[PDB]
Amino acid sequence: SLVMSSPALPAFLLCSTLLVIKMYVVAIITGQVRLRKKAFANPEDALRHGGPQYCRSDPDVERCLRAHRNDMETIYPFLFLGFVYSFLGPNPFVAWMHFLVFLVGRVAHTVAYLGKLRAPIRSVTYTLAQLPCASMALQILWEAARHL
Amino acid sequence: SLVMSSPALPAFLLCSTLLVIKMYVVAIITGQVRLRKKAFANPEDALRHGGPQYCRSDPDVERCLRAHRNDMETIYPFLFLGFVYSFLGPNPFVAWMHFLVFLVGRVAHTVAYLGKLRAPIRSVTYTLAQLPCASMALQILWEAARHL
Amino acid sequence: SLVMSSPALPAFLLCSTLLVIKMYVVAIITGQVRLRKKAFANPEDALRHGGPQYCRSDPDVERCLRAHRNDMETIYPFLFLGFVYSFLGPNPFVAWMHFLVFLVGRVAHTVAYLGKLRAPIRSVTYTLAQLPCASMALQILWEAARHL
Ligand SMILES: CC(C)C(=O)NCc1ccc(C(F)F)c(C(=O)Nc2nc(-c3ccc(Cl)cc3)c[nH]2)c1
Ligand SMILES: CC(C)C(=O)NCc1ccc(C(F)F)c(C(=O)Nc2nc(-c3ccc(Cl)cc3)c[nH]2)c1
Ligand SMILES: CC(C)C(=O)NCc1ccc(C(F)F)c(C(=O)Nc2nc(-c3ccc(Cl)cc3)c[nH]2)c1
Ligand SMILES: CCCCCCCCO[C@@H]1O[C@H](CO)[C@@H](O)[C@H](O)[C@H]1O
Ligand SMILES: CCCCCCCCO[C@@H]1O[C@H](CO)[C@@H](O)[C@H](O)[C@H]1O
Ligand SMILES: CCCCCCCCO[C@@H]1O[C@H](CO)[C@@H](O)[C@H](O)[C@H]1O
Ligand SMILES: CCCCCCCCO[C@@H]1O[C@H](CO)[C@@H](O)[C@H](O)[C@H]1O
Ligand SMILES: CCCCCCCCO[C@@H]1O[C@H](CO)[C@@H](O)[C@H](O)[C@H]1O
Ligand SMILES: CCCCCCCCO[C@@H]1O[C@H](CO)[C@@H](O)[C@H](O)[C@H]1O
Ligand SMILES: N[C@@H](CCC(=O)N[C@@H](CS)C(=O)NCC(=O)O)C(=O)O
Ligand SMILES: N[C@@H](CCC(=O)N[C@@H](CS)C(=O)NCC(=O)O)C(=O)O
Ligand SMILES: N[C@@H](CCC(=O)N[C@@H](CS)C(=O)NCC(=O)O)C(=O)O
Repeated sequence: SLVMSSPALPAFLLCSTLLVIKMYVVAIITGQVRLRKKAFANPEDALRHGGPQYCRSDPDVERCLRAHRNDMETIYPFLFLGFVYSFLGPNPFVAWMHFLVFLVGRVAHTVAYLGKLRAPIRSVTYTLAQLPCASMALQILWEAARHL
Repeated sequence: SLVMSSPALPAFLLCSTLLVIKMYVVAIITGQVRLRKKAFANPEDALRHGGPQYCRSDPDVERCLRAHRNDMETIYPFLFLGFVYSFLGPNPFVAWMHFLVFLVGRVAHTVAYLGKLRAPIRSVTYTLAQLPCASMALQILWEAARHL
Repeated sequence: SLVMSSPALPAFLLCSTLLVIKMYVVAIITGQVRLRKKAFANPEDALRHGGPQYCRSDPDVERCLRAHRNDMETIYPFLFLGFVYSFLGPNPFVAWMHFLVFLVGRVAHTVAYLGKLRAPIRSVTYTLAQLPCASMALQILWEAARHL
């Protein structure tokens, strides 16, 4: 199997795929909030589900959208950085720690966001998860630059 | 050519690249709607195109932005999942069906969204396209986990 | 090192990683604008930083969010397209020019957006950066199609 291409790759693929699934969960939650609170973004949706007055914004829907957007701002770069980083021959344990800190930090971020936890819990989880990303980005820069 | 690395890869690259181009088309449409309806997001844009009153929201522009955002929420994960999945030695026909269902579902989604088709047509296309993504995600999880 | 897999790859990884870092910079700027202008998206954030009246929108924050969103609409597809393109054996110089035009165009875009430069400077930088992306997308299409 081509998952064996590098020692850190299986760990990366596990964490990344779990995070993609976590984003899918956020999308499902968003839909449920829209349906249960009757807050739709489109008139065609609202008309099917009770009338035009239900094409409206809702604070909980907006919160779900913010969590999903923050995921797109952070998890998508990780998908790129972590994949490339897996092929740079990092220490296996060190690589696992990068991926695990990101995974735990991002899951905690979504819990803090959707659960409306007190500040600065969410902000802290964002920063903690960004640390391994910054680390990987720098390592990739050095490897790329030295092969120019 | 390195497109021959795995039997499913060419099909994946065809569908993915078509979907990226489809997102570029949505961006172009959005710009055209802004210009034709004179609804700009920035005062500097509005001042060049008729005056400050044209820095304003428009329902059609907002709809275009929602379609593009939904694309980012779904197509970007597919770019990751489908690429990895291509290297897990899936049955070629089964892989093609995953990619084709996603491609058709997503093109239909954009048509349903921008064309303002009645509910739940758009919602159905979203769910149909998510099915192969969920399938690939699970398969990657198993492959990654078993190589830990 | 696996950065040597193709002659264009190191250049791609350098430009892509710089652009990811540039997006991280936009996120940091956004946070600074929120804190300094006291414009938070969440009541929990506002309550920690002065009171509920600071859960409010701000034009500079919204501008930062637009720049970041435009980055997600353009840089993320480049991460995919440029990676695949690196493995299609393009002329090394031609590949470098694709990556450099994208890098310069996107950095200029962020400067034009956040710096509130007169129209159509930002629009021009967007279009200039999209050119190499369109070029790579077409080249990938041909390579993928011919291997079907
Ligand atoms: C995460 C998504 C799925 C979500 O929750 N979104 C909330 C939402 C918003 C608006 C609408 C409606 F206005 F269009 C609907 C709706 O009525 N959807 C709907 N889908 C089916 C469906 C899908 C697949 C299949 Cl095989 C069969 C039936 C029926 N109804 C749902
Ligand atoms: C998908 C994009 C392209 C789109 O439609 N956006 C709508 C839009 C919004 C705001 C503005 C304006 F306010 F800044 C403009 C505008 O006047 N753009 C503009 N670009 C050129 C251009 C570009 C490349 C080249 Cl080589 C030559 C000339 C001229 N004008 C356009
Ligand atoms: C780009 C990000 C970082 C940014 O600027 N966002 C603006 C912002 C918005 C809201 C809040 C607050 F309401 F939650 C805060 C805030 O007080 N954050 C905060 N982080 C720490 C922190 C982080 C890591 C560590 Cl190891 C230690 C302490 C403290 N305070 C910041
Ligand atoms: C991967 C998806 C994680 C979902 C985390 C959702 C956490 C929900 O947490 C809930 O939040 C509510 C406020 O929103 C509170 O009223 C509840 O006390 C709390 O249980
Ligand atoms: C608040 C400041 C944040 C700093 C970001 C932490 C990133 C550290 O990243 C580290 O950088 C070193 C030098 O490039 C590398 O040698 C290490 O491999 C890398 O882990
Ligand atoms: C990849 C991009 C696909 C573009 C699909 C746009 C479909 C446009 O479809 C149009 O929508 C209008 C409402 O918006 C209707 O008034 C028109 O009858 C319909 O033709
Ligand atoms: C409404 C419920 C949605 C279920 C998502 C469909 C995903 C099915 O995906 C399937 O999962 C199996 C078990 O992991 C795998 O063996 C198959 O290879 C895979 O195609
Ligand atoms: C990668 C991040 C690039 C940051 C570019 C920010 C450019 C800031 O530029 C500033 O913009 C202000 C208006 O916003 C003007 O008042 C100032 O004259 C100008 O210096
Ligand atoms: C305004 C029109 C924009 C056109 C997009 C420019 C993309 C050009 O891209 C070019 O396309 C050729 C034909 O497919 C290829 O042979 C070249 O390798 C490629 O660089
Ligand atoms: N787009 C972000 C940029 C900065 C950021 O990512 N901040 C973190 C830590 S405070 C966050 O959780 N932001 C909330 C959000 O993006 O909605 C924002 O507007 O806040
Ligand atoms: N961000 C989405 C999450 C759920 C989702 O993706 N729903 C599908 C099917 S109803 C959709 O097309 N959403 C419309 C949109 O994202 O604007 C939303 O707000 O609706
Ligand atoms: N989502 C974009 C689609 C078109 C686009 O990307 N336009 C470029 C050139 S005018 C841009 O810089 N848009 C500003 C933005 O996305 O906020 C929009 O609403 O404008």
